[PDB]
Amino acid sequence: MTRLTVALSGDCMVTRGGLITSDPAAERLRDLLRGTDFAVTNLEVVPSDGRGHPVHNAVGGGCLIADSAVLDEVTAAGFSVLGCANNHAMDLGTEGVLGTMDLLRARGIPYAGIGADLTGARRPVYADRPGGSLALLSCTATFLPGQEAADPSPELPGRPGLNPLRHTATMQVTADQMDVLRTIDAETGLRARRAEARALLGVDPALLDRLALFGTRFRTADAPGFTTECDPRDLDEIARWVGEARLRADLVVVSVHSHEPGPTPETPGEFLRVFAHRMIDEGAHAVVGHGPHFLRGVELYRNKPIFYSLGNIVSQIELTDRVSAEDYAKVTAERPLTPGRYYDRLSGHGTRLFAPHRRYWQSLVPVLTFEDGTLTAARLHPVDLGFGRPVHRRGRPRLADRAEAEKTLTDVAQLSQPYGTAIEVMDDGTGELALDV
Amino acid sequence: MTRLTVALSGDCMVTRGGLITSDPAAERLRDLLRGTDFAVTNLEVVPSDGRGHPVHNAVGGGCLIADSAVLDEVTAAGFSVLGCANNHAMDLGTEGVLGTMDLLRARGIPYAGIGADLTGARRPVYADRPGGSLALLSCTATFLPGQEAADPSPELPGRPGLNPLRHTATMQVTADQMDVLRTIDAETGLRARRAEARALLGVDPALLDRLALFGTRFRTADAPGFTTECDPRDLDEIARWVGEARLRADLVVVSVHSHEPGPTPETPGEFLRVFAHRMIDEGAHAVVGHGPHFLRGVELYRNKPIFYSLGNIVSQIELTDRVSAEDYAKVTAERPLTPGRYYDRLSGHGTRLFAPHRRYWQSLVPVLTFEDGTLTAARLHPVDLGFGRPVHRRGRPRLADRAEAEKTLTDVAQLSQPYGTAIEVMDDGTGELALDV
Amino acid sequence: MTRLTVALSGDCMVTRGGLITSDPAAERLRDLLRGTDFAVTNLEVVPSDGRGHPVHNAVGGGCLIADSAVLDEVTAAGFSVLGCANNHAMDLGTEGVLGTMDLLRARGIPYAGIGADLTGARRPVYADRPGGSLALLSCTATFLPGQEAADPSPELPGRPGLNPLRHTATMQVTADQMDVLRTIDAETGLRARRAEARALLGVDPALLDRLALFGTRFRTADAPGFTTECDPRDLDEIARWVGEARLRADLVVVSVHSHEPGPTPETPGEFLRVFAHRMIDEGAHAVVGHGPHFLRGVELYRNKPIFYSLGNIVSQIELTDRVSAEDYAKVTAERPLTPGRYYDRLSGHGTRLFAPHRRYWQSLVPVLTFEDGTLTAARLHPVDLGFGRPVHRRGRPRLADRAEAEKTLTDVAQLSQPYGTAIEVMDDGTGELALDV
Ligand SMILES: [Ca+2]
Ligand SMILES: [Ca+2]
Ligand SMILES: [Ca+2]
Repeated sequence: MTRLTVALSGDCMVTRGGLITSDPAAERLRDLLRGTDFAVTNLEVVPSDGRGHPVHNAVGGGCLIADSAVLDEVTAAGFSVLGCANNHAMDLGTEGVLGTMDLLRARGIPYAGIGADLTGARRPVYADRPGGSLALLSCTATFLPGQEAADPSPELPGRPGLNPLRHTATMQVTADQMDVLRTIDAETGLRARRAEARALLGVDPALLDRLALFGTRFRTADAPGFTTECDPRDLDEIARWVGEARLRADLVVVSVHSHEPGPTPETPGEFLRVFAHRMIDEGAHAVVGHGPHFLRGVELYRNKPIFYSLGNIVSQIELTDRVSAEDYAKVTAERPLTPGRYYDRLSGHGTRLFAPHRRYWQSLVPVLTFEDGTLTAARLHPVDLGFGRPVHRRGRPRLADRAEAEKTLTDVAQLSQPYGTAIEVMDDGTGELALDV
Repeated sequence: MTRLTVALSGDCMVTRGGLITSDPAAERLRDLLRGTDFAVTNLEVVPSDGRGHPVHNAVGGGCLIADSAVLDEVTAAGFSVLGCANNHAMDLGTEGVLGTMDLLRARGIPYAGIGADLTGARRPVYADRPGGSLALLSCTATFLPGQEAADPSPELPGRPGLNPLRHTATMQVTADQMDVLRTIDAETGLRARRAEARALLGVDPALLDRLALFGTRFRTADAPGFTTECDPRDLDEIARWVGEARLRADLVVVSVHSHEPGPTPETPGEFLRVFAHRMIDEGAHAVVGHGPHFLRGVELYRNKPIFYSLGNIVSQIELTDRVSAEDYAKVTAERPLTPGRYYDRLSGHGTRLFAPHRRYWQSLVPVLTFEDGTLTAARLHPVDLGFGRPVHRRGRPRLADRAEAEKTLTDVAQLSQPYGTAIEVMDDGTGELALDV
Repeated sequence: MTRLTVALSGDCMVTRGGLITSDPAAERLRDLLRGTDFAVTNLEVVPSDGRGHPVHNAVGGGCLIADSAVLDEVTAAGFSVLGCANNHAMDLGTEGVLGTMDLLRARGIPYAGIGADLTGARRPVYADRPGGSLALLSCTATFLPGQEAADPSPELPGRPGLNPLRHTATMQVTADQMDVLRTIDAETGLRARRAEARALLGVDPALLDRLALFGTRFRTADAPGFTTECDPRDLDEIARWVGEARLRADLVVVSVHSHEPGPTPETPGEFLRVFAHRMIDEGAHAVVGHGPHFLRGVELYRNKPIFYSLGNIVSQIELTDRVSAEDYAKVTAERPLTPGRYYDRLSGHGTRLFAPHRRYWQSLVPVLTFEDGTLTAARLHPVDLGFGRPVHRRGRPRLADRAEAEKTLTDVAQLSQPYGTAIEVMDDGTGELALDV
């Protein structure tokens, strides 16, 4: 029997050194990560190779660029396989993502989710260890249009970028609501501005009894509703690569970045659940989600775990030394601002954004044990990111103390209850999933 | 008195050599262009410096990339000042636009509308001749988000790109229609998916009695309607650069690319009219529009001409040798396709798109005469692009014959009548604007 | 509680290897430096990246250029954060300072005080350690005009250089002395040579009842005097960066290079005292001065220490292997000179300059202990640089023996008495400041 352990974690938004402090609880986290066969995280920052140019990314909270020396903080902490597909990997454009891959390869760090072309971004990376091998696939459902990689044609090269999981939303409305929408379209003169497109394309492209108005899809249904669905091409392409990786490694882990919420902020979008189920149907041993910056529930599906969101494992956005002009413009200034003052005014001196809420400063590191591909243990290690501490101290991870760990483990159990997930709890505040195996 | 002549033209979508054929009407066009002090066109193609990667641009009709030798076709034909801000300048990304500027500078071709940063894209270019100087400013209202250039910050460099003229549209709806829109928002569960944004930002960002639903702005009014307005920052920045250029050149020409229609396809958007009036208020001597691929009206405002659209002066999209994989994917294929077959199937063997309509194959070259900044003549030269000819022959310009020129001059007069523009007509089918000077 | 130790030191003018000798007192110094969380020094030499060209710097004692391998001597000795703003950082011009930053970054050495532009030179550097973080800011009040860095404009790049603290001197003279100065100006014909400047600028620029003659500022006062004041822009910009750094690190240290004397050589200029007080008012935890090559007093201000001058920690000017032609020209030669003979004749075989005076060969290394930003200890370690030894042996640091340390500690106490500073003295000749905490 082959026995392999895998640590999982969420967003690694690292911008400073000294990631692991002298706190014994922080050193114990590093010992935990180093003790596993593979430790996975999501690199939610662009290590600067000097190459590239800042992109306009206000919806993502601004640019997230750091000195490349943060990569040594990541590996020294114990992380050894990096997922890179997310809404910040392209913060320095195509040249930036080329520089990131150069930096990662020169340091010997296995990574997936970005590439010089679409195939390269979709490929798994194979991390080989003496005890066995892990294949990591990384994709993101949250990114700016055009940032996805592209494969070459016979005449033109590809385009560097990220591995995409696109998705569409459809608004279910009643026939009465539907008629008003088409009435607004005609009476406002909006339909009159598509008159040329009717001659060009042959018919009004707004008639799909489906309907495209305002860039949104409307569908007549009995009761109002809201549905989301994966892009069939991305879903079937990513699923195909999972089947490929299953033949070439002991363990297949799919990492998926997704900000989009379900009916509630605690809930993943329905398309993300269909995606996660598809990955395990294709042979993946675990699905690790991230994006929201807080924890979501844990689902066991066909005896494999789905972590819909592990939050942040490092959170140092407000310590960024590199703020672009477009980010500075989101804040009205009388005189030029410095990065720290810009982030302090962006939040209203910490009264808004993520600072005042505890859910944004708790994290979780699951440690999974597999024996011949069968999950035999899933230990849960709550992580404290320092809620309420000064801005320069919070965001660095440590194993939470007993009292904080119990509160976090309670939250995870409550978030996981709709999936039927049960948890055993240890005296130290750690826990593990009840497995049907 | 200083006397200066300026030829204007629309989109130059050149992908092949032999731009000026041996046809005497084509050679006469080159003689006309060469005979002026300045000849302006809009470079609607990316000259390939080998650098860059194709971007996803399906809304613009695909990528538009050509051998850099087409630049010698452009200058040999008589064009001497290039506007470069449009929806295709970024078809090879930021590296492509850096390569384009390298190619243009190495050939000594003055250009505006793109730059290594936003200031560089906004700057006028000064074309100095023995008789005097012309300042060209170039901006585009049609481009993919993020393609605009960016200026540096203290910490981060800028971003190469185009000079933008952004604009917003607002839907005027009745209070009854407004209430249904907010009812759809709440009943579909759409408002429930913004619950986290209410805690983060402080309030529902959909409440501006203005309203943002579906990514569109809705405003309660007495009668349904549709309005557009320039981005105040772009308008005031571009206007500022026009005032700067007026102090440094005899003539200031503003070239603006705009696909967006008004109430009718023949009509420019209201924001474009406000922009054009603003440019002349600031000191511009002419405003030349392009984008739609057909002609629009001509307006005289404060004794200066506004050409809302001069159509295409060269139209060789279907002869492109460089089709990207994402463009190929817009066409369903059984076996791999070649560019010519791809463009033939993209249009349904020429039954759709621009091929079957005459308005897409007529053009116009105005020749303006200024004396000490006063417009003293505005001659109109209709151009034939070869409607109905084989795909490899159509798209090259020549002075239209008498019968075709008269039809085109009639169209221009009809399109210009709502502005009060009158035209004198010559025996050869050319004409000129009736000037109040 | 976070507990952090910081070693401070003065000018590091290192040009040779073997910085730490086999002497046990030298090895004990390295053990002391290595034992702290952060050890700061001022790099008073240009590590040669092969780039640059020697500048004319006779006022600073000539060029100070060394093999880049001296950087390994600096870090192996225990120094871990480098201040680089001083009157020698630009000895190889802008290319030299670019090469220095390349050399420092490739070796992983944190540094501040120089940059590719003014912002980069003003920024703090953040040194992160397991126990906490230190922010270092570095500026110089002594440099050749034009050597300060410059920030970019929209049209032009910045200029690499140093972080400046400019300052002006004003001569207070009586009205009788004032009238003679204006009489000399008119009667010598000096005022007649500004006749064109009166037409150009509008008025005589020598009339500010202030007065600018001979490039000096004169002001009428009741009694003759002499005052100095910081450049308000540099003071307010540096103060702003201190407030920024206070939000992002546990400790903020400001290092300021200043040759200028006060009323006495032992005294700092009044502008330097105002600067140091301003830094602590803004949140700095320590101010470390250097420049004079001898010790100055120590001030406690708002329970934070100000070391107006720690002298030299390494002094190997006369061992430089790289003497420029302009430096050689300061010495009259019959035949070409070698560096050692040039430095021996520059001093008159050691009868002039710094060789014969003991104050130039004593140094001091304070070791500060902070607990949550509160200074809880400030130990003083006298350093011996080998006064009276051969030129090739003197300049390397070691902990002074008991007798020499007591003499140095006495000097420091006497220099610090005007500030109210008291010292406790240990049996070994070390000491510490009496803290009001
Ligand atoms: Ca994210
Ligand atoms: Ca276009
Ligand atoms: Ca000095």
